[PDB]
Amino acid sequence: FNILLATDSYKVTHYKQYPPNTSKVYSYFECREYEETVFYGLQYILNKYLKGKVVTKEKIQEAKDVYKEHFQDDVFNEKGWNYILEKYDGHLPIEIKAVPEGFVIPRGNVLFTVENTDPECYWLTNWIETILVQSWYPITVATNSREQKKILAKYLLETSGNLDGLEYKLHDFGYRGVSSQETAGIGASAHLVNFKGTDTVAGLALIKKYYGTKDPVPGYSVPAAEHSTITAWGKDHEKDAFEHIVTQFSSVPVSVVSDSYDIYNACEKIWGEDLRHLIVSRSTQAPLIIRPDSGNPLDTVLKVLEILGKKFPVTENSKGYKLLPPYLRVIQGDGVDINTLQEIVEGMKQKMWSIENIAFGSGGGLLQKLTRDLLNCSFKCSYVVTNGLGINVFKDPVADPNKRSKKGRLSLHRTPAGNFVTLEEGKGDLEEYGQDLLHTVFKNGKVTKSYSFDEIRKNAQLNI
Amino acid sequence: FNILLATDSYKVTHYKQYPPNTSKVYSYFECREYEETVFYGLQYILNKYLKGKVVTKEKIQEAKDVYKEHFQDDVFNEKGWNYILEKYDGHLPIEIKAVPEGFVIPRGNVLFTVENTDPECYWLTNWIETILVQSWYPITVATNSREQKKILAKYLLETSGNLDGLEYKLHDFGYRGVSSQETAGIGASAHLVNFKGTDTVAGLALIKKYYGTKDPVPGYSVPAAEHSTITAWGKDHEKDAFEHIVTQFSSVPVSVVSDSYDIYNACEKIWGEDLRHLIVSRSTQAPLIIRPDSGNPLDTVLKVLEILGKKFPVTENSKGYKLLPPYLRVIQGDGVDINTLQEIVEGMKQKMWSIENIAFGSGGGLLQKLTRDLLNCSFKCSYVVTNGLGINVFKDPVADPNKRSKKGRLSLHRTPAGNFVTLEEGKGDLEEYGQDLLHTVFKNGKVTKSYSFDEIRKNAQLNIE
Ligand SMILES: CC(C)C(=O)N1CCC(c2ccc(NC(=O)n3cc4ccncc4c3)cc2)CC1
Ligand SMILES: CC(C)C(=O)N1CCC(c2ccc(NC(=O)n3cc4ccncc4c3)cc2)CC1
Repeated sequence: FNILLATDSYKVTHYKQYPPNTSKVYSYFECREYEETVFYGLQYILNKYLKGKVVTKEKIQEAKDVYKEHFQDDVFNEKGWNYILEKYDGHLPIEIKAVPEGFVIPRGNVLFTVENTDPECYWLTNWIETILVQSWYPITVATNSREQKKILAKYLLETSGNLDGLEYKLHDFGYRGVSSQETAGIGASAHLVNFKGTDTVAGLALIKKYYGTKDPVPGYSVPAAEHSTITAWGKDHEKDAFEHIVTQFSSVPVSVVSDSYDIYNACEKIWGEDLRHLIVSRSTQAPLIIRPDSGNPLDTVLKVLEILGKKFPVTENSKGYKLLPPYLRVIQGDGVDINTLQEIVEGMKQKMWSIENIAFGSGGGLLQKLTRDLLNCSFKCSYVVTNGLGINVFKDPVADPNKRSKKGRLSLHRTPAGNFVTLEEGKGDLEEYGQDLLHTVFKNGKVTKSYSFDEIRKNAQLNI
Repeated sequence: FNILLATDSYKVTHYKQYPPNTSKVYSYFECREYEETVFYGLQYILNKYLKGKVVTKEKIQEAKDVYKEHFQDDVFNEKGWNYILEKYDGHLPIEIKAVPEGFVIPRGNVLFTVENTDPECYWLTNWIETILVQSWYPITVATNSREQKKILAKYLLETSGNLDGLEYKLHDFGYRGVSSQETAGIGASAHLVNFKGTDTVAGLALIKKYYGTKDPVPGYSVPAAEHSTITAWGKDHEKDAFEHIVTQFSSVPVSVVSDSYDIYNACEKIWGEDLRHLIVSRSTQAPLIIRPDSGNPLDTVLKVLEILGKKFPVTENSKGYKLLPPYLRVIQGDGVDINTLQEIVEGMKQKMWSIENIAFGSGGGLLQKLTRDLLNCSFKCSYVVTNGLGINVFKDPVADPNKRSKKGRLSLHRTPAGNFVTLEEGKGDLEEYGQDLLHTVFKNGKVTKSYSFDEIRKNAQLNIE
């Protein structure tokens, strides 16, 4: 990895565009204007890409040769990069202050600030915008996953007496549906801020390396079938496949995809009749989890529950909701996103089925179908010092007041009512709102403050 | 990187689930029935993750330790992985056949197939499904980028009579808007299959390392401002900022973001009056490229062109469309996706503005706002050998006929009319169609066939002339 080649091309030309004699460029990140966001992922970026010796003579030469061909011109700041290499042993003279990871903050607040610590490196602040703005992704995955946790908690509380098993109710199925191996690890780790169930193995190693947990692993899974393991037996042998799989995993929970040919026949005739003796004999710690994977998600879930309810002994909870026996559960892992999850739990509640009967698997909906526009994650310059005079800088486009940015030196505070406020124009210097909530997390090539994954999870907890 | 830890967790348990006495598991990838897709990205995956010694005693031990805690159980095929390590020096006994990269294939056709070459490794075919299915991303980016090139080509030909500059008309602005550094490189490389303009520097190194070009670089850019380089001068000094920047880059094209405070004032009064003398003196090879970045994308483009048309000399080309002077152009780099791109070029055509006046910059629309669902990229088992007997396997869910998968051994052929057909149930073995278009690209840990990036670009070319 070469940080000199890890920016938007036009940033290579910016050192020539700032006002002459600029000694300081100060910038910030916010989720402009999903009312609250989970701040997560900056520590990964700081450790993997920004800390230590990130500049070498070879990296400078490599960048110089690439940019000369890419621009068909010599515009690369070889002198500027050589200065960092010689003066600081290739360590970045930058200071980053950030809100603690896992913190849940309302939209429109400063989340982190960046500034150069050497006047010669005024151009460095925004060079690293590209790599830091990629924080949008773990922030957005963690926020969207926590918003789904709120729906699940609300319905699980209403339909049962409690929140038992909430941490396992939304399982990450997103490994194949993301854009890369690196994205799979980042996104799966962001989902693990809120839940404990994942099939995206890449998330485990990232948490272990960059954050750390008291427990050996941050996420868990159970044995499960896929269409190839059912269909490989042949169309007329679906029962044989099911019998083999549940006998192989007789003492652990086992998820079995049941829609290869006819989900309704599989539930009523195969599970409900032919193999019923192998299911009713299972332990409460080893249920069969039936997996539909096609059709209208709500209609399919309700019909599967009706079928199972007529074949297996159903009880009524203390809240008056129907409950399958403890050796039998369902997982809906097709077409699940925050909208369909809400439609399904509401549809189940209206048909008097407890949410303890169901779990959800989400792939693309959880990890891929997200963009930087969802939370309006943005990085902007708010303060510069030119000719030794500090000026409050901002954009304010005529046609879009939503794109207006903050002015001057920023700080995050607690209001008298305990809410959050971002003070602009260095107003935090007046001791009216107490102490700034942002902490220095990076300074001059070193990570100065870090958080464990257990601390992040505690910070990200729901009030409920 | 550890391939034993690079699969969906449940795949760790599948070796115990397949029918006993299974010696072959054969699977395929298709973009299930954007009528045609660009096949691109498999070569990256083969080289980075699948080739050579991918199994070591240390990787087996690390996997075993993680899975014991992840499952709270000892389900992990240690014998199976040790076998590959001992018999094959950790090289995968898999054969992958694929259509050549850059090939444009209608939907619902086999694009690649995977099978184990050793009977003991029947479980390995689908172990690597997760890693191979990630090819959905470069295929989708390249396809969606090509569909935008079709729109631009149609409108550029209609309003100007030629395709000059088409390859620089859609610039990649997506580096910050993607989910990771790895995604940035893959996605940027996929867009470069169709165009030559990028700011996502990451794509250059990926192409150089995994594909290669005769030219020193596959993508190009020009100097451009950002809001920080304009706003840093202060609100009352936007004209000074503009003046400094166009003077610094007087001999090359320069893009200047002009909406920091009031895009319309910047166009009419700053560029159009105060600094007009610095614009009209510029070379045809060094235009000023005005960049709006807010407001309704179509209304803004149209209003910017109407302002510039009243401040600068406008000509009428041979097609009857208005053309700004050659030293002045516009780039719309906000809210651009395939739908808004079509809306802007149609809107411009209705107002009699040539498409030679505009370029587009696309970020999230080009590289992030895409999912595996767009082309229904899917990997499924179609053939198995159990007790020495080959059986055609498939799924066919009652509630969704669109999720039905293909049966048996597959092959891809040219039809007599020059279209494509996927033959199922090993029917390709009859010599009724020409040669199978799928070629072996990987076998037993070796990449057996590679394509250069120049070959991929040629294969992905549009028909237009
Ligand atoms: C009370 C209990 C039964 C409960 O609610 N639990 C919550 C749910 C939990 C669970 C259920 C299923 C799966 N895996 C699958 O169904 N797979 C993994 C996949 C990955 C990718 N594509 C498809 C997949 C199918 C894992 C954990 C068991 C405990
Ligand atoms: C006829 C000529 C003028 C033409 O059509 N060309 C096609 C367009 C080409 C070009 C125009 C602009 C930019 N870059 C920018 O505007 N930047 C890069 C960014 C990256 C991320 N975010 C915001 C950005 C703003 C690069 C190349 C010049 C030649």
